Amino acid sequence: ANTFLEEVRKGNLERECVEETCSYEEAFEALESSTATDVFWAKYTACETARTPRDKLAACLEGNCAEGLGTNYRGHVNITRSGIECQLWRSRYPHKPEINSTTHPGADLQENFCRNPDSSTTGPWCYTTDPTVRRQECSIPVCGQDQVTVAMTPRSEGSSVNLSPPLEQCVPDRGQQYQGRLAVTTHGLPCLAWASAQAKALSKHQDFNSAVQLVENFCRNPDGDEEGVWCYVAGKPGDFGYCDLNYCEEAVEEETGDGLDEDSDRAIEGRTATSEYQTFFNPRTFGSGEADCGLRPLFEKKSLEDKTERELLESYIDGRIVEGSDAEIGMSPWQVMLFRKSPQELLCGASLISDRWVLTAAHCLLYPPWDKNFTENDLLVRIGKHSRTRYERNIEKISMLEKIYIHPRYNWRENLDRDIALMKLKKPVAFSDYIHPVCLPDRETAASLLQAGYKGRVTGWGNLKETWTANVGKGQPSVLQVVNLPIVERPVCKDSTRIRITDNMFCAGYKPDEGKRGDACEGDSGGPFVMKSPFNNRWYQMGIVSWGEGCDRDGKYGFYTHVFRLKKWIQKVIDQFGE
Ligand SMILES: [Ca+2]
Ligand SMILES: [Ca+2]
Ligand SMILES: [Ca+2]
Ligand SMILES: [Ca+2]
Ligand SMILES: [Ca+2]
Ligand SMILES: [Ca+2]
Repeated sequence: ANTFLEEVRKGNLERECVEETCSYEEAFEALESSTATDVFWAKYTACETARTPRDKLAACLEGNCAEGLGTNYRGHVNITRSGIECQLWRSRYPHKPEINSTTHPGADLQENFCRNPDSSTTGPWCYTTDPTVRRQECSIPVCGQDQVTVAMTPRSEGSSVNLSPPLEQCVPDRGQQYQGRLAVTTHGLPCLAWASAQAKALSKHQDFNSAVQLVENFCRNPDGDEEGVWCYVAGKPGDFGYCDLNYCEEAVEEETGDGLDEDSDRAIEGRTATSEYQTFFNPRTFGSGEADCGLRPLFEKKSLEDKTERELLESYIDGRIVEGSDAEIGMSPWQVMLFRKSPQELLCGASLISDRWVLTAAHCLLYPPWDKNFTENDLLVRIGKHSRTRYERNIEKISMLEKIYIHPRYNWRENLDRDIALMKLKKPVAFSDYIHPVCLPDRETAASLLQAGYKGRVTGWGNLKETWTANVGKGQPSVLQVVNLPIVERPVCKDSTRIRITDNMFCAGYKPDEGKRGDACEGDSGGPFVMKSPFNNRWYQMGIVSWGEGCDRDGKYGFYTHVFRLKKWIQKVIDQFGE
């Protein structure tokens, strides 16, 4: 920066910049690259506190340690003060970082490592993967000293030495014959006695099993609910509440049929046996569309076989991966795009499972980290869509709703299991050949299909990836996505990620390859996992799209919430409107 004979000498970084005090033009010859000078000035903005010695400045530039407030950090440390795993700053889950290159580009926010662009006083910090914890300072070693920013106190798992373990075996029959003194709901609200007026009135009018033990006030399961035991409470009529227990991790897989012998070879097509749909709900209370659910009028009723229907056969050579293409119009009559009231913003997806009931993920209504809190007049639904940019009045309908029921056991803290939410249509949609509810299978039907070798059909518009993650380069495609996802068995599913595979979830997706990231993070928030049944000639919904692990880290599968256990729960809502 002086000694004009040194102006005959082209400036260097390590020379004029660190040790001397290089100008921006000196720094410029001293780095050439524009991004190099960008990072250079970001550091020097954060590294005036470490200008000298050269070790201080170099350690502040590199960022593999903590200097000053540590916003210059660029190391590998992905562990907070309390030890909660760091959230990737590209993934908006759990806590959506509005802080990126748009707000404070200098901090140069990395893949998963801690970052302090918004100048938190706690030192370098990272969004905690825990939804109950937004940020947290990390154990970032101080530049020039054997000191980390925070003493390492990881969140150790619960100690089993201080907890009294229950030695009761996990209750079968879904708590039908439970005898314990638990007379309060899952979260502690006490259940009324069955001798009370409302509980007795509900037992008299309902088809509650007599063999199921009807105790004074304890929550029971006389209707054969698969979600667990339950009870009614006083207040608004029809209120239902579970009473959580030591329920086993139960899946439809572990039941051995008494009619399907050991002859599993050469899958046999149904011999002129069209299944009579034994209706499970009453048409007066559940509404229309029950009997003829899940049939495309222009495809199955018109005898038109779609291109990718034959691709559901697992007998394909190695089951070659199917890429979702420009779908035919109206192949998904029950999918609904849930937009925000104003402005028109594609927020979530939902399933029109009946003529007056809509199933959507509870995440579409409440998630504390993203600050979403919805009322009745804050959302609109659009049913029968093919392209979002056009309102094709020729097919779709624009609707509002009138009531929404939140699943009581919605626990967003740990794993978003039981991601359940029901909605009632304010304006019933006139029947059409392009709109049709999808059937909800029973346990036996789902078990048969999983044992029938039919691959599922996953529908989505690609909003899942952009909602969960913020990668740039692949905007929203202009056509609907429909893919044939084979069912993944439980072992590879559990081994794929550290998130517990809860009792209400199963697997789906392709098997990933080395270097070739699959399409497991395609779809919409709150979407259904649809499958085809050659045994019933109809389509079924089995899973709800939950938070996918394929969006955060490479090579992950799809994990989705069980829905075939909802039937006994479903009645619990419709009697709230059938009284
Ligand atoms: Ca110089
Ligand atoms: Ca000089
Ligand atoms: Ca000069
Ligand atoms: Ca120079
Ligand atoms: Ca020099
Ligand atoms: Ca030197």
